[PDB]
Amino acid sequence: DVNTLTRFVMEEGRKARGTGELTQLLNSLCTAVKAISSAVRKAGIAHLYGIAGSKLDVLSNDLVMNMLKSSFATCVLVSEEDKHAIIVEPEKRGKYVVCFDPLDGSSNIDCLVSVGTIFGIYRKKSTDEPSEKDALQPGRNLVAAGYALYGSATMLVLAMDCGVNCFMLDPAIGEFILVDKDVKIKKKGKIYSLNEGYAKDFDPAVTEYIQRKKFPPDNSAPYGARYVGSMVADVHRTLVYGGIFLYPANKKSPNGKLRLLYECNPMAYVMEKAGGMATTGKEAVLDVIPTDIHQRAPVILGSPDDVLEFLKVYEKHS
Amino acid sequence: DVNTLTRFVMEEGRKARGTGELTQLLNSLCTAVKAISSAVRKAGIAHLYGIAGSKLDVLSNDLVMNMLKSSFATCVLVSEEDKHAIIVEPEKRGKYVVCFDPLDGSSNIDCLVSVGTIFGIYRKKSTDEPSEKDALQPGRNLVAAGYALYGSATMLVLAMDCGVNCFMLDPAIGEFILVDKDVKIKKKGKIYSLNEGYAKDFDPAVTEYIQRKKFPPDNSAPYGARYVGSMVADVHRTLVYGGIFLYPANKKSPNGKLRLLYECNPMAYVMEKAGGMATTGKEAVLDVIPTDIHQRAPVILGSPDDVLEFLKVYEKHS
Amino acid sequence: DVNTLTRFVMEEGRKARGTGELTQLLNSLCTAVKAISSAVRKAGIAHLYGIAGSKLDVLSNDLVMNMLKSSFATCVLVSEEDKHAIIVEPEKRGKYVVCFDPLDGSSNIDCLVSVGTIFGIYRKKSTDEPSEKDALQPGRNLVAAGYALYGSATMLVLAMDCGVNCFMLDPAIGEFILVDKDVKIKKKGKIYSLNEGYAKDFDPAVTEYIQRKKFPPDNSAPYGARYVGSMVADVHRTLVYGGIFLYPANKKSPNGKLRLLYECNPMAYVMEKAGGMATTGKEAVLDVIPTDIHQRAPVILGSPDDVLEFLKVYEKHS
Amino acid sequence: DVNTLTRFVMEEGRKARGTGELTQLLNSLCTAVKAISSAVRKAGIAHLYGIAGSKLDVLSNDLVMNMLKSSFATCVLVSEEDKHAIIVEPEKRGKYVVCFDPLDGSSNIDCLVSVGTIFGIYRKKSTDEPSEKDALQPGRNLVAAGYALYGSATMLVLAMDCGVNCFMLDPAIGEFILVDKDVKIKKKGKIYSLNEGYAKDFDPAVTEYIQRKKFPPDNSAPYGARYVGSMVADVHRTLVYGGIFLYPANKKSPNGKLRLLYECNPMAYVMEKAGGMATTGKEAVLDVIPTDIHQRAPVILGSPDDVLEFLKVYEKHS
Ligand SMILES: COc1cc(-c2cccc(N)c2)c2oc(NS(=O)(=O)c3cc(Cl)ccc3Cl)nc2c1
Ligand SMILES: COc1cc(-c2cccc(N)c2)c2oc(NS(=O)(=O)c3cc(Cl)ccc3Cl)nc2c1
Ligand SMILES: COc1cc(-c2cccc(N)c2)c2oc(NS(=O)(=O)c3cc(Cl)ccc3Cl)nc2c1
Ligand SMILES: COc1cc(-c2cccc(N)c2)c2oc(NS(=O)(=O)c3cc(Cl)ccc3Cl)nc2c1
Repeated sequence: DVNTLTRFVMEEGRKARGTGELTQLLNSLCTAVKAISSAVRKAGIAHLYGIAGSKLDVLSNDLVMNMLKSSFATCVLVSEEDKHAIIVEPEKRGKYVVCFDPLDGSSNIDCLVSVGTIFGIYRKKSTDEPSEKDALQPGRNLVAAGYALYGSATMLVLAMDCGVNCFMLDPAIGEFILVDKDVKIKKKGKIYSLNEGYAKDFDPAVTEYIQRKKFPPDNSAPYGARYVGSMVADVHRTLVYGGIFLYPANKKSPNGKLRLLYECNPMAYVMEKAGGMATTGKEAVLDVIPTDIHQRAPVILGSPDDVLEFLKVYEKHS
Repeated sequence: DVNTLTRFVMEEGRKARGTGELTQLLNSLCTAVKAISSAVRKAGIAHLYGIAGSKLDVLSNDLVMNMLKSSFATCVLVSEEDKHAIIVEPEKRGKYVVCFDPLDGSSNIDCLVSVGTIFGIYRKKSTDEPSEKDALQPGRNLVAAGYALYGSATMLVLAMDCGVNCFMLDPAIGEFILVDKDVKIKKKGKIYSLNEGYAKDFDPAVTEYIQRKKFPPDNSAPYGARYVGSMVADVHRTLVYGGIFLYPANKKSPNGKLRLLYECNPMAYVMEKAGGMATTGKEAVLDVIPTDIHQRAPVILGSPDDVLEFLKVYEKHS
Repeated sequence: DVNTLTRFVMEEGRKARGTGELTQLLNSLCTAVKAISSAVRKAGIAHLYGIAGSKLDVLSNDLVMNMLKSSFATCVLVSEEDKHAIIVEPEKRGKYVVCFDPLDGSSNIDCLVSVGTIFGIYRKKSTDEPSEKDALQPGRNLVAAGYALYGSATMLVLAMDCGVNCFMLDPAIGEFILVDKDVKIKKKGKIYSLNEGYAKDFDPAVTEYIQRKKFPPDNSAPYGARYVGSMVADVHRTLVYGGIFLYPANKKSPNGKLRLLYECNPMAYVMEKAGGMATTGKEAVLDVIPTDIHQRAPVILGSPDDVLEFLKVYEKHS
Repeated sequence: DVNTLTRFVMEEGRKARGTGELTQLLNSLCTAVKAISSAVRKAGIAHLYGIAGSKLDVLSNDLVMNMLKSSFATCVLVSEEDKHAIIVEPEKRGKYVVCFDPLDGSSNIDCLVSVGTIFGIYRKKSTDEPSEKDALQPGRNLVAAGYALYGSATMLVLAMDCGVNCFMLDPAIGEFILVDKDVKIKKKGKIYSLNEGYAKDFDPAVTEYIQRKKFPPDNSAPYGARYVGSMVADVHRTLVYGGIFLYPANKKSPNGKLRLLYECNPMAYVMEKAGGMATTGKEAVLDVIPTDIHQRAPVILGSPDDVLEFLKVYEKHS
């Protein structure tokens, strides 16, 4: 028997007997993304091109942002869209907190390459007035999360304590359908993805995890150099065919490029529920403690071996 | 002053004062697409998942077929699905042979990695009954070509005499609007793409060109990798932003991969009309003669320069 | 601000500190309706004309149905499309009997006429192995009922205890947005409606009331005879402007021709919760104690003024 | 086989051997009707009511227009929504003049009732610079015409030389599927149609015809009454179910109510062409000589036999 995303959140919701906030949250959440696909595949582009007579990295926010402030179950909402933090209003408050990237893969969409909404639904901790500090928290506290990847199709994977369930998106009616009941990532990939363009800047470490795949020892067989561009786009695929996403340190900074607050943590939290790791290099992406709500971070994620085989190397040159 | 594909391939019709067999290929084909275009976002997935009780790599094949078997401007069509020649019916005879790669990078859709639809439009020469041969012509005689990119959005590219333009699929009115006029790529891009996993079967003419990007000879910023995996998607970015795609020989068979008539042939064309070159290495693509509708070949195309730098590094090992 | 149907259901649900069976309930209906429209508007229509290579009274039903067993809150269901009462299975069963017309207009849909779906939500009172007996209930024992409409656009009105509320269906994302709050109704209207030709069997009041409008005794602006014939559309109209709707008695049966449990029971519970009136002519509809689930009844309704106006005459002929 | 509105006319175009404005004309229109289609089902109603962070007539009029002129097929454009007439710029000219009622059902599109579009097409008559004088022409003079009704579906009924052919919208891909290959109306109909409140301002004739059916002169089945008000919503329903359409003079005045050029003559051409009858009860609708745009008229239409009855009874009260 079937199950719409907007419903299993009702069931589990009952199943736990809380406030209801989280519910509206998800359903708020959900509808926010259905409203971004519409703009994602260029909605009525017809009008803005002259089919009657007489800007995307924005709607995607101007929507979610609103969907939650207005959701009524929020206090402090972060985002790779505002240098400073947004604080819900006295009337529109709720005991939850949200971090997120409204649309990763952004500018790389001119070439219609796949993008998607990423997010972290952490929980507030004190009676102190909510504030940007509320977000400042370690991945693990995460009370739920997941992301929406609008690519070939419009899949939105959800990631709660009860695991992770794949809810495809029949766009013909306007509702998600559960398609991949409670997941878990394969054991060993046979694909490794990391932009290999800045190899010069790659420490020796990385160097060989790429040179022990291309010219593996056990005279096995060479993984793939696949890597699209957007994280949302790769990560996922990696949790399907299995594999490994590498995005480490170099010239720029030791903390690499990628953001911790919203682009990392979330995912790190999905690999870990599907049974995958997520070491930062010296520890776990989900354990690290936040300084600035835009803090940067390095991340390696993928199957158990494609990171234990990894971590193994990384130390050798340490 | 707004315009839709139909109208486009409508207008050019007049200037030419013809017979109506091109404008009805193009049209009748634009339709089969919007369909695959809705069959990919998992149109009505619900219905087949429980909602009321009780395939692409295929559902798509048809759509072009039947839509072409009934255009009447077709004589004999070939596909990445039906082996020998689909020899059109006496009643639906046309003066053009279509060579199409229905759904590209399809088998990698479970992952929602964008995908496209490739297609080359030629014309019969002989007088003799229509068979595989009538479609054994080289992409230099092509009179029409392009493809559709089923990604974050949907864009199709229509190449022919005059030039190249892209149309956007406003999913709210099933129509394709030309978004850019007579587009051309850049001279020397900053991107390279190819499965860098078979680096260990690679042939030198290429093992230099690679070390020739990550570690350029004049301390100038290194380019950037990226290789979505499903061609159509990859090639496209290579267009919009410019750069170089490569899918060379190795040890699979210097036949390499990518299909001639309906994968390489058309892609070279477009490229070649937007100011680029698409070479096999030992000669430009749109020359290489066709023996069997299923002949492969290795192709490197895009921003002319890279293609050139490349074409160069080649000989240094010949 | 901004509201949907699915989150308004949630906000009431919250404020009511309920059990969680209703909110889930109405969420399983909403869904089925949403999946219906796509069919009414001939979704996979051309696919039928083999564009790729190749009965609604039911499907709808089948939907509201199934999705309704699956809402985990039902024990007995009844429709204009299922002879005997349909008893839910042990597991799934839930404290809410529901009745409904899977789609009123079905027949003359060949004119592509405005149609819909009705639904009477009764809470089971007695206590035994769920059987129609409970389905055997009058309109006033209800806690929810109403409808959704198929016409120019898609609207799903929902009236309970709190009030009427209309939710439009955005074809871009698939969700119902609140279009007009606590929908009330004109004390009077200038629009009466009914099957004008059956004046052959018009019991005095009727034929009279008729000529009480066509030619008003007080020289008033003669009413409009807008008869659509297909409940939904008809009814709904009245709510937006006002007037009077009737499907009277005669040689047909001293009891209309519209079943009572799911075609007058709900609709009544709406005309009433909006500020209007409903009647059988002798008595008030909702106050009828239903015998055979498929019993009928004459139904008069619309703005008060007009009803009681008629009603009066009903006595001048008693 | 299959058929799309576009490929129904592109086929017709070939044989025809004409210019191509017509094809471009219709096509451009076809698209114009799709453009509105979405709009009708309140395509973005989610954005206008808040979901982001913050009247239909003119839009539907704006449309058709900016594309008709932009179809390089027009010249003199008449419309129910522009005082006089609009004269295509000198540069975007054509030969065919077009009369269309952008959207009918506008002062009744609150209750959401079925509203559609009707249109006629005359080929320029004067070598004189495009003015209304030009558009002034008899309905017979019509080169083409037809309509599309936004009902349970967005169907299209196109009237041409051939006959009349229908098209139902598949809002998933976006096309007009040929559904009922060329139609004709019944010989006998059993459903009369009209606003019977204007019963006080009816002339004895029109009056008595309602009488012979309200109560047969030969007690065989007593005709059924229907009437949505909306011009298209009915004539159509008439064409599928046999019946008769009346809207003669009354209190307004002995001339009519419905505009000739676009709310009659087209529907007139349609009725006849398919295979029925048309009259003003003063002479064949179309044949009427124009004396100005908004020129109303008395209109009886539908099935021969019934359009025919009315007549013997019309030359009676005379
Ligand atoms: C009908 O849908 C309902 C009913 C109840 C609920 C709770 C207590 C008593 C009663 N009668 C109902 C819910 O509680 C919650 N709590 S929640 O924080 O939103 C939540 C949502 C989910 Cl995805 C998973 C766990 C939790 Cl913790 N959701 C509900 C949804
Ligand atoms: C397939 O697309 C085509 C091909 C030809 C066309 C005309 C002459 C010779 C050849 N080879 C083709 C057309 O001519 C026309 N002429 S037209 O004025 O628009 C037209 C449209 C229609 Cl609805 C019916 C009759 C006529 Cl008259 N449309 C064409 C569309
Ligand atoms: C509806 O608009 C028209 C009118 C005519 C057409 C042709 C001959 C005479 C006249 N009077 C009209 C067309 O011919 C064609 N020929 S065609 O083979 O489809 C074609 C399409 C295109 Cl992209 C470019 C060149 C050619 Cl060759 N299309 C037409 C469209
Ligand atoms: C959105 O998630 C929630 C939370 C709670 C709920 C109820 C009590 C305590 C707490 N903490 C939560 C709900 O109660 C209900 N009750 S209900 O039966 O579904 C309901 C729905 C509606 Cl339209 C109107 C009245 C009622 Cl009676 N729905 C809930 C949904």
